[PDB]
Amino acid sequence: LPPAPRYFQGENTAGFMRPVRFEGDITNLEVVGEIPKSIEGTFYRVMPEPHLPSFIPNDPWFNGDGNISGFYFKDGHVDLKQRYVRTEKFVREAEARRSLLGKYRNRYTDLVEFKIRSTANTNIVYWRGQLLALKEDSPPYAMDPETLETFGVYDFDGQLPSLTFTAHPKFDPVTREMVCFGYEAKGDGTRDICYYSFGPDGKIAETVWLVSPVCGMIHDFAVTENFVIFPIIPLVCDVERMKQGGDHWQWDYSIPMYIGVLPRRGAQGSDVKWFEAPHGFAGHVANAFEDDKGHIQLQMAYAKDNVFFWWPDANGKGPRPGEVEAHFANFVLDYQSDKLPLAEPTYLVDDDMEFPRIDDRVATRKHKHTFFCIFDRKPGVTDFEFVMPRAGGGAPMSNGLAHLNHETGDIQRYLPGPRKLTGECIFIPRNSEAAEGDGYVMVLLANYEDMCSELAVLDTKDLTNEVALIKLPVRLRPGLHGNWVDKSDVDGHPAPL
Amino acid sequence: LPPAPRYFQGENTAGFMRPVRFEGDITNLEVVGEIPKSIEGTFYRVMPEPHLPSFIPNDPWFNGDGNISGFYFKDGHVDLKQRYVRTEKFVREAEARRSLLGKYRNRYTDLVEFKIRSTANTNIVYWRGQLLALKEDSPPYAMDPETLETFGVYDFDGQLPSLTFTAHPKFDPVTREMVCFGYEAKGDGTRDICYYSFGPDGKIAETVWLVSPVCGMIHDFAVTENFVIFPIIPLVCDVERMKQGGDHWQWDYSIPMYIGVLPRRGAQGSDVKWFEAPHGFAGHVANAFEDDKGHIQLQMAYAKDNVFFWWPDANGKGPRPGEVEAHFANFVLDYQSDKLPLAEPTYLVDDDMEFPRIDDRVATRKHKHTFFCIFDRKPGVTDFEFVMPRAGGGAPMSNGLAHLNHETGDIQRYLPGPRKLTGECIFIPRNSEAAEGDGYVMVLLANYEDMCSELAVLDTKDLTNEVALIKLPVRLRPGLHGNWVDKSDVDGHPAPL
Ligand SMILES: [Co+2]
Ligand SMILES: [Co+2]
Repeated sequence: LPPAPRYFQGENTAGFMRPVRFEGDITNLEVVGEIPKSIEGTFYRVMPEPHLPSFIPNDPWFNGDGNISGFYFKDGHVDLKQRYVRTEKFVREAEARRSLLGKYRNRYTDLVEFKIRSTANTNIVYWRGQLLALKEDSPPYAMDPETLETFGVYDFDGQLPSLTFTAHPKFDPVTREMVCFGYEAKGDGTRDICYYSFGPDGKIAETVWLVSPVCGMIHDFAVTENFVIFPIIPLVCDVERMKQGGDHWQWDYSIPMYIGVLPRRGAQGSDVKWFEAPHGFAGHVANAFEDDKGHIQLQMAYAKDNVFFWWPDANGKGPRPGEVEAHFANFVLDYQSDKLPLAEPTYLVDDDMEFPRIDDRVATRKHKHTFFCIFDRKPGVTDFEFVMPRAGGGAPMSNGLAHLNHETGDIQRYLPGPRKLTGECIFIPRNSEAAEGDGYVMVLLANYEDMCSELAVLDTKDLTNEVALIKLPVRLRPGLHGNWVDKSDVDGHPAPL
Repeated sequence: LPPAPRYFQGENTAGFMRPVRFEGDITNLEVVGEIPKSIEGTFYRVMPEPHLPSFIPNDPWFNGDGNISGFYFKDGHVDLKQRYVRTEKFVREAEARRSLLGKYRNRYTDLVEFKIRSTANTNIVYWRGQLLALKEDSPPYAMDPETLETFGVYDFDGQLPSLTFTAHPKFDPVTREMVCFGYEAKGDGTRDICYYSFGPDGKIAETVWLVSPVCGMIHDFAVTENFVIFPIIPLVCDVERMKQGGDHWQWDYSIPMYIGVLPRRGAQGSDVKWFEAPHGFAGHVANAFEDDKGHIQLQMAYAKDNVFFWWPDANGKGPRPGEVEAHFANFVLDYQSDKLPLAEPTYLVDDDMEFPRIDDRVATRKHKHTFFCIFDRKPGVTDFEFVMPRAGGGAPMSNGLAHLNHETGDIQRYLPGPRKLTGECIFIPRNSEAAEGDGYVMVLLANYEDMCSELAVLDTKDLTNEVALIKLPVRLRPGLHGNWVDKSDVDGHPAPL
């Protein structure tokens, strides 16, 4: 077999990216400042963190085993609990004490036959008393919110229609439905997309099969009152390339950024309309809604070239690290229209941004606050000379958060400091009476001076100021998505505004 | 109540001394080099690590909650398991989410009445399928070797005669007895010493009550074939000073270093002889044995002033940090002699040393190999300009290990590097056929460059060279004592030579 290294080597696991791989508890975390005593609930986040050194050299950050952090808040005290998801991958490699799963999304490179290849490392959501650890090539893994015990692969009482479950389901605050989909829904390289929803009782509601114009990556999607919307990233999969040891994904300069629109309820596959936005990279959806005229306003990060530069086009053509910027775009769509091409989008701010969050109490409805990560190249904001040699590679950099008010147009910027970077933020309603976007924001910080992580707490009244700074004595390697589960919310999700 | 800080402040918890306070697992530790595949067993060590910030400012290092590390070795793989001892202190302070126990060994400063004040932080030994977490003001706490679960305060099936159990019991390799004692055996300020042993069946054998000339600290002791020996450190306890908020311990320049000698079997209290060594500090016992003439050779670290400088004499007279050196002393005693004063000891090497270990297969018998920590002030060995501002205070420094052959007089010295310091080493017999002192040595390293810990593995054939270097991604705060439990030894202790 390919030799399994006994320590981590490569830029993707160097410095702050070096895996720690701890599981357990750190209770009563050190706090500078004061955590508001009214805050009660848990911040769950997930990071890729390889448990064993890969036999693939420069294994991308996206292929690391999912490790779940939970920050449990009550009366101004906070405890950390940390535990790996017991994926099939994790368990079999642990038993073997060596890596066995090979390249990202390529089963033909695995050293043993896997039934489920999930690393469960992309998102961690709350649904009906369980956490669901998500990875878009697989079903979810279900976990205990309190202990982080892994229950196992989850199929919604045998109702799951698809081989795949998106990392970005949406939670309707009014209907209490979880709105889902999966792409490559019938296996590697398939153009099948399964759109499906579950009601708050756990029963499957919608199930609609449709066909993608290309086998392209659909990472995120958007839900409005009457429509679901699928933006396709121009990364394309050829199974025959994979069979020869090639990458699952490869960029295609020849195609638009397709944006499918399906009616949300009672449709068939042939009701989908594949609109054609100008070529570019579909980033994360902040939110979408229908305006007064019945048109879809889709707000999302959007870039003009391949953000995932490590999977270039057929001739190796693509951008370099740090070259591509994504911007906060509004796209307008009309399901009625028969004009397939779409106009260039209007942009809401000029910042290089990603990881947008809203107040999820207005998800699927008109929103007017958005919180997002920014990467500000303005001199001095990040001390690159100090940070870069300690940072390693593979992971996106964000050196502040921004709060946009869409009514006023005001932006507030939180800048943790010249030697700190941020992950994705969460928003927490102040209480169940609070106005849209009024509450607290938390965000995990990489502190390159200490080589430690910190959890910052911010009041939306003044995002520039840390109300508290929770000081972890270990590193939490840069991660992907996270969510707040408030104690006062019985189903884990906030009440509609 | 005194306010409980919400983060750690002070030299005693700064830099590398900052508590981490994690519990759990890191499996499959990164290894540079190669761990010998024949090594099978567990290295258990204990560190003081305050779980909550004290309300006492500059609480000494000795008053931190005991956290047990276990390094589990098999076929060249190693896993870390880490867990706090569930002392009464730990549990009640966890329940309260604030510190409640006050000053070192002073119940009059506690905010609540404790039954047991143990931090269980000094040593961790194996006895009859349990670990015993030791602290000399208390009985042991018993723990599971495999899971590190705390069973609770342990009293040897209700046979424990003493309120106190030494942190330095001795394990007779021939009789398989655990030889024990406790000082302050009837409570704070008592001059009662209980000497007691247990046979390998768990039944109590010896129990002898004797009287100390002063209420002085007896940290370590020594056991030979026919005698037990109690060196008394000139730190003295006055309960009335304690009732006023004062220190449990205070140095006394007016008294000798008493060395009691009792016959090991069948004695009464009045059989003890209190010999009077020249005034000085009784450090750790390497080992003691009876020679050809029936005389006791007691080999121990010995200093000429108060090593514990933070508890000075009644007028605050005492040394400064880094001033006092301890040296490897041989003392000769004769139980027959009626001459109480003893000669100045002969010294075995020149080095400033502490933490001596032998091959425990010859404990109580003549030994000819000793392994010990050294602190070499010679310029270059330690890059103090770099280390000191990152180190914090409270804990002893050691910048190498030494191996002395007592027959040949040869010394080998392991120097981890200019920016690394060491804890106490363990010795591991190569196999059950191995000669005295032939095997492997492990030692935990503080790496001030990475701010990480590392576990070094050395072959006694060449102590200057690391056979393997196990790289932890977290800090293990400097600790106290540790032990090896070999898999091939059914009762946890090696077979007599
Ligand atoms: Co995502
Ligand atoms: Co000791």
